Amino acid sequence: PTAAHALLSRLRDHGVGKVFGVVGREAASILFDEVEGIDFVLTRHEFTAGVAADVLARITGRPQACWATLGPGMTNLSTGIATSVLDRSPVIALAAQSESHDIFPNDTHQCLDSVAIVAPMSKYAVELQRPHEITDLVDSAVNAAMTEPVGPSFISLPVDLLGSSEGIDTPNPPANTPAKPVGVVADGWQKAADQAAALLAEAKHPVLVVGAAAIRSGAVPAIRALAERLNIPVITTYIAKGVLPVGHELNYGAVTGYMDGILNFPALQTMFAPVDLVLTVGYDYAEDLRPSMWQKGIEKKTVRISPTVNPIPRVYRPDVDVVTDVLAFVEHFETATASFGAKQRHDIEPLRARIAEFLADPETYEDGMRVHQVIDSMNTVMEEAAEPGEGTIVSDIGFFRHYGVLFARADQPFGFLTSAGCSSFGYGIPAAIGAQMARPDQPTFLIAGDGGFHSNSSDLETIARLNLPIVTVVVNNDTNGLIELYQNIGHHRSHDPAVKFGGVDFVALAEANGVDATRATNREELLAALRKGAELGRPFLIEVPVNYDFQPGGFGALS
Amino acid sequence: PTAAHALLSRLRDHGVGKVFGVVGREAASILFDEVEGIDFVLTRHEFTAGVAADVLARITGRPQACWATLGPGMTNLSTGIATSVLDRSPVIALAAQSESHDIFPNDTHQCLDSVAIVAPMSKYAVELQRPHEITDLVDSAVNAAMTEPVGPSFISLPVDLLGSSEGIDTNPPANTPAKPVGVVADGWQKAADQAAALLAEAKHPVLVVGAAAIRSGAVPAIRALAERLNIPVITTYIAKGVLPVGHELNYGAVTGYMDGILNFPALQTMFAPVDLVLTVGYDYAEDLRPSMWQKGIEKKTVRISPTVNPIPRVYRPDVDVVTDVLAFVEHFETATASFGAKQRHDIEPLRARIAEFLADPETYEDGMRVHQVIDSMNTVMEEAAEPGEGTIVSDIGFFRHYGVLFARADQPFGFLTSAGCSSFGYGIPAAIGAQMARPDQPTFLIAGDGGFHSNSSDLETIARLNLPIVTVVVNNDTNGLIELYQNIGHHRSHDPAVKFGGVDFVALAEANGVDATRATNREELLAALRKGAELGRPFLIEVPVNYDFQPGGFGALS
Amino acid sequence: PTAAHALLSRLRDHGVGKVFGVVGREAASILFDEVEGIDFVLTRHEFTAGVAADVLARITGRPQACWATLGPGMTNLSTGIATSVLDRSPVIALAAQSESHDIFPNDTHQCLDSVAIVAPMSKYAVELQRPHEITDLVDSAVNAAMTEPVGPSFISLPVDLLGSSEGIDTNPPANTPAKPVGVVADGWQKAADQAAALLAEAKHPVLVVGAAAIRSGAVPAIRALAERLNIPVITTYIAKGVLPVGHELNYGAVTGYMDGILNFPALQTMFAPVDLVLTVGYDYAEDLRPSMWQKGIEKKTVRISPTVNPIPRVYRPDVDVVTDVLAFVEHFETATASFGAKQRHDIEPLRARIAEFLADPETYEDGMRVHQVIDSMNTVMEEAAEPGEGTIVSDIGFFRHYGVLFARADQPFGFLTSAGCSSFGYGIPAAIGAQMARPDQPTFLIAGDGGFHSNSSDLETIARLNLPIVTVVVNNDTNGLIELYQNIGHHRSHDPAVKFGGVDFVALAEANGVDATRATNREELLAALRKGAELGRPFLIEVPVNYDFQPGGFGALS
Ligand SMILES: Cc1ncc(C[n+]2csc(CCOP(=O)(O)OP(=O)(O)O)c2C)c(N)n1
Ligand SMILES: Cc1ncc(C[n+]2csc(CCOP(=O)(O)OP(=O)(O)O)c2C)c(N)n1
Ligand SMILES: Cc1ncc(C[n+]2csc(CCOP(=O)(O)OP(=O)(O)O)c2C)c(N)n1
Ligand SMILES: [Mg+2]
Ligand SMILES: [Mg+2]
Ligand SMILES: [Mg+2]
Repeated sequence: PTAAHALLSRLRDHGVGKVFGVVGREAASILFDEVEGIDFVLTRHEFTAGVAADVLARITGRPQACWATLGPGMTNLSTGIATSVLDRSPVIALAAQSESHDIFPNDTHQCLDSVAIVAPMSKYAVELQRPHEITDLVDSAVNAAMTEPVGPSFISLPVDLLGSSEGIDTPNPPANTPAKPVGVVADGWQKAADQAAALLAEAKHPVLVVGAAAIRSGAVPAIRALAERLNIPVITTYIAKGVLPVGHELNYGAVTGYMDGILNFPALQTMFAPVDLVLTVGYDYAEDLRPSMWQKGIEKKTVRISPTVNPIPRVYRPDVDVVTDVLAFVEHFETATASFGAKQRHDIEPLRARIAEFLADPETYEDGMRVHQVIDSMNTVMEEAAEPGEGTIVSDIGFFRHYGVLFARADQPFGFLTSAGCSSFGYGIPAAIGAQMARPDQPTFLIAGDGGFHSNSSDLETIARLNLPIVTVVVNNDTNGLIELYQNIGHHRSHDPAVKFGGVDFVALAEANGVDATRATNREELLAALRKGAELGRPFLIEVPVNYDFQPGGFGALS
Repeated sequence: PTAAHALLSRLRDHGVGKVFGVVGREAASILFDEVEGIDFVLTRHEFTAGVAADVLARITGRPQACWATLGPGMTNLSTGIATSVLDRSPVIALAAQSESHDIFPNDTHQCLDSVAIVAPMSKYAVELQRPHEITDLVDSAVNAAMTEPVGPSFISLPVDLLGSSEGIDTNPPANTPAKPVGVVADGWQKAADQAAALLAEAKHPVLVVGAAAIRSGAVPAIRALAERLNIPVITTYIAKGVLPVGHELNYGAVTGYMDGILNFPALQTMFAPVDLVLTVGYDYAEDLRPSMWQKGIEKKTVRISPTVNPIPRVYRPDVDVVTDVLAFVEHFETATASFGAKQRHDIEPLRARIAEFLADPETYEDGMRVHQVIDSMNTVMEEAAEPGEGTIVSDIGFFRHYGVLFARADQPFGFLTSAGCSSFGYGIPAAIGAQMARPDQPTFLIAGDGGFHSNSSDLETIARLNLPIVTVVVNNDTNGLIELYQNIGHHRSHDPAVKFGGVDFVALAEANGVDATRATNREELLAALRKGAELGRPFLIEVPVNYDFQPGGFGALS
Repeated sequence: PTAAHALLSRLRDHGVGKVFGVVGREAASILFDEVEGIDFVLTRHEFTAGVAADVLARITGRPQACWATLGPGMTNLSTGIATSVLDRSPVIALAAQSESHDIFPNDTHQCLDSVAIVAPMSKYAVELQRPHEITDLVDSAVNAAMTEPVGPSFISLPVDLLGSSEGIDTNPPANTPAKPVGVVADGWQKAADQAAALLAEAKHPVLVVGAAAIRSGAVPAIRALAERLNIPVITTYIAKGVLPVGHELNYGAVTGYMDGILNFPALQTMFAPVDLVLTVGYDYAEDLRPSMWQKGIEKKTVRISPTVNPIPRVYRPDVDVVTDVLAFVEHFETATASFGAKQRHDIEPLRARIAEFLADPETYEDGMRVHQVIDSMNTVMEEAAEPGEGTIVSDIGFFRHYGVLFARADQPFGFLTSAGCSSFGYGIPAAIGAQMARPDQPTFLIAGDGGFHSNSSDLETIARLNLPIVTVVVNNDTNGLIELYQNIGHHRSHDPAVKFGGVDFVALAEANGVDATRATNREELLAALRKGAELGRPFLIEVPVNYDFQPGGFGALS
């Protein structure tokens, strides 16, 4: 009865029922059957394990766990750890290490200084030294992971100590996992909130810019009630899409710095130009809705609300800074503004018309489909297949992703899932895995570009093996298209050796992995393939040839 | 004319003609056409780029370069960096970073503290701060990389500084070291003479040769020493081929798994009567450990390395000679010029056991056995290669230790695998690097289903570059090595940690534009190997295998 | 108009009027007259600068600043930074660095990797890279220093950039937090309520109060709670004085040395019948550890802190309230509003014992006893000081623990010592900081010969600033605490590790321009103290002492 047992048992005390990973030779010390109610989920690559855990933690709000072996195991996991640190999710990352008496980093076979490597990108990082302490290390790891900004905690596990029963006896203390993320709270935040209320009092066209920390705080219903009473528009970051329902009159959409260039439309100006008060509710610069994006048209005042002290005063100096829990802010604000009447909201119908026009695009293109037509087809079938307020569209990283941000349906919080802070290509499959496990009876669609999908396509076999009924659409232009865009922005020409691929047949790729698939080259074929996939009761992949036709000169907002 | 040009131009001065990588949004600052003579090689994942650079550097003995974007780019590359630090290769690893005025690690979009992450696994790690200094940073990175123990140097490149011409005026000589700079102790000559005196007294000495001897350029000299004094040469995994196949002093490679695989007292046969072990170019990371040769009688040891001993807790040689390996061997030649040849000890029972595995004529109900697969590969490699040429590459897994024991190596680095880092997925990138380094030689890759599929997407890269690599994927629907360890530790398995469903590697290969076939016995496999070797295009062969391992024979692993 | 001006002007925006330090060659880039309202305070050693800033910050509750040159300036300062990080104090530590283009750690003259060295002992550590950004770096430094656990932030300043005006134009509000930003867990009110229920069922609860309680502004509220429900108050070292001297609920301070010093079961008396320990503002660094209150019957514990518990291996409170201390007390007042007062437990045998030490009328054959020294200081402090005023500061050593038990404190931080870091030499800088923070109050310092002499040169600083600190040096020609530990460990002494020759601290003080005198008994000490306190100038009193300690009485020190 060993530290491996005490580890798994403590994870389970904190609510963990899955460990995602790839096990190495430390399997001599840990089987993963030692504790009832916690199971191992084997992936093809450690990145997939880390991202699956991150996303399951995002949707559940609870700590999750991933696992890798020593040396290159841990480095592979680290892109998953980086996802969690920048996207903000409470993940406990565990990795084996050389036997304790034999830890000579860069000299012992497969021995790296794991704590030193991972500490700069984590909330907490430690190496196990005395077997019975694994219980308290897991606790301190959860404590740090569950403190805003939420993130991963790392424990390195020498194989000998993992397999040792020394000092381990037969009654664990309470787990005490925080109910929601712990935050910081400034003395005088109430006064700061009252000052925000006095700015709202004077403002003609205020907006709420809502980030993910608002969702983690459990402040979505309260934010919606505030917005509906006062008629304040809600604009979101990528992953706060769906904090209001599709079709809500105050759902002004998500912002991406790519939107003007993709739409050939003055979208940032339409969204922000007449606004005089910006309330960034749960603001986090990592989500990449930056101040320069809303600094359009008239002079604005700003209110920051966050459970963290402002880490970027060089970039964002709010007029009023409210450092407190988002939900506590909103409840205090409701009281302070109870007597206020509703604003006249500003008009963004021209932007909505442009977006709708992209989605309805009936044209046939000689090349492949256009990504907006692809997403419109996914929206239609997602709306049919999901219960109201259910379903998840997942997006990998690429140019197409920002079409996702503009165009994808999101009918609940995290109804559109992508990596905002880290943005590693290959995110899509592990995120779909985590989303489908978190929402076992909801339809899960994934969209991925060819570049990023193939960076991590081997975990198609994991999808087959777990029998997760994800429907994947691969938009293929034999290019790292986003990168060709940047080549042209910077130098007004391409260089193919740095962005171009040959042909991959993703349909046949999927089927090699035991996932049924098909090709679709227009709206009719794509709708039929999506409807088949959604009813299949099994995973399904759809390859769609696309092209972009981008305007390099239209992307000045990215600077 | 920017820091992007000055960077590429400086890599070029140091002999670099290729940069492997995946380019991100730093493409706005660097195109990779700025300098004639340097081409970008685009991979599917940054790990492949790092490993291909590592292997190219190992075979050429010259610094090579790899490239990633900021954030997750850099962390993906880091497994490649880890490969180069533990396997010892001079790689210049480069990665973009957020704009300089906007570097707030873990707060800015995609922004990680790259230097802090990479420093503990590199020789040198720095962030560019003033554009014109990129030239001297590349020089300092080459310097630290080409100092033993050789390894990767890292430079982080803010996108704005990378695309800037501030302070760049329109170059000093490069002075690239021809071989790695080494550590030399005062009095190493005296230590070398004490080593000669132990050799005089010893009846059955052995030379245990590591890759550092190859880097030093000491292969012919070691061979002439060994031949004159009749001293057996035993190698690490990648020092296989320092003697030709069939040379009588070629006593084979060592691996900790050899007794369990052979079901034979192989370490005791190799080492029991030996009274003096000379570890020439010793490196613990290669995983030929002291406990493996400490069989039978007590032995004296001589360590020879261009580094100070980092592991006195594990290895305390009787004589420690800290110097360049070639310098040691030339001094030792003089000190031993008058010695009589030794009576070398007998390992024929081990040789017969290995030969018997290679000639195994049984048909199993399962699939093939891995020793039969490699026998077939050795046969075809000998047909297709000129003498002293050809590379067999191995990915990581249980099958890899069969490669150590059984795979043909007819030159230095004729059998390539990752000994220090041993990341699964190594195979494809290592075969790419190997084939580019030896453009007219046959390159065969053996990989397991577990590791192969961890990095199988760069099959497309092989098709795109049209490198005629022949890959054999030995598939048991399992992380086999790991099931073995489950059984060593607990005398049973647990499938959810090691078992996969079916992957059709034949169809996977063809999805990527690589012709492929399935082979289930020797006849089919020999034909597929011969078709692939003469194809003039990449080819893949999936072979079903099983291991049927005996957990109790693997005590040397602890 | 330069980054030096911008740095000082921004410190001034955050309320800073003094910068303590030693200036090196960066004086070519900063004079310290660029901004009216900020004066430089030159010390003899950088440790003194850091501690003075630390103590000024503790008493004022506002961020303070210290300064050192590159290289050894910065390493000398770092013991001050460590003081601030372990004692919890908001200090902005500033150190110069080599010119930016010439930063090569361990190669350039006086060039150390300052940020890497200080980062592990600070809230925030950064190197200036673009002159105009010094404004936002100061803000980020203040932000991180004024977040619990409060501590120091470090900015390294390359001398070229410090002296550059590039990008500085001729200003946003500073927004300095009035009290520390704290961590608050969702549900803390439910945990508070669960603590109220424990209080209801408890017969003998106690409040154990640490310094975080004082930073929160929670002293009046804690006093009102304790008096209404008749709950005794026990303190850490620097939380002495949260109740006036004489108050019936003032159960004194705890030190792990108290049993050995008093030769009495003091911890047993304090805690044996207690059934509920509320550690209000708990911080393990202060060194009141759970093993100290774990005496007699089983106890339940409530932790209240504006931090998540960093030490669950050592302390697992039955109820953990993570919130601001004042907020806790105010919610706790409400939940317990209708509760009946408790019967407080009896510790008169401990009070009687402490009072016995203070009144000890014997004149000993060798030196005075430290309890007699402190009794004398207490008597004169009470005469010299207005009610609720005065500070006694203690350096580190065996005598310091007599300070903890015996020294009078009639206000919060009326007894100051370093509880977290406990560097010897602390006394002088702490008294400088204390006297400057309380310019019209008497400030007495007690230090031992070992610690005092470790930092005695800053006597010149006290003379130069004309701060009327009265210092008492208790001299036994020994690092006495350490001789204690030699005996605890091995039951004997080893003099080469602990014994000094004679130092005439009277003559040493007068060499620095500070009047002084020797006192060897109560009469002489009282006369010297009363003179010192009315002198209007610094004064130093040397007292010979001895301990005659009993090694077996100190088992609580585990
Ligand atoms: C690990 C990693 N390396 C590099 C990048 C830069 N990058 C972002 S997305 C992407 C893929 C873009 O190609 P694709 O998925 O096909 O989408 P497309 O732009 O063609 O629409 C790349 C290379 C990245 N995001 N992550
Ligand atoms: C990055 C990384 N993660 C985990 C491991 C542990 N490990 C080593 S080899 C290997 C693959 C073993 O399976 P396979 O390639 O099929 O070879 P087999 O043992 O079945 O012959 C694994 C998972 C590893 N080497 N590298
Ligand atoms: C910087 C530092 N080094 C060493 C110590 C260990 N130590 C603590 S106090 C102290 C001084 C003890 O001597 P003294 O000041 O004369 O007081 P005494 O114990 O004699 O009463 C020493 C050496 C320390 N506290 N700080
Ligand atoms: Mg693409
Ligand atoms: Mg296998
Ligand atoms: Mg003393």
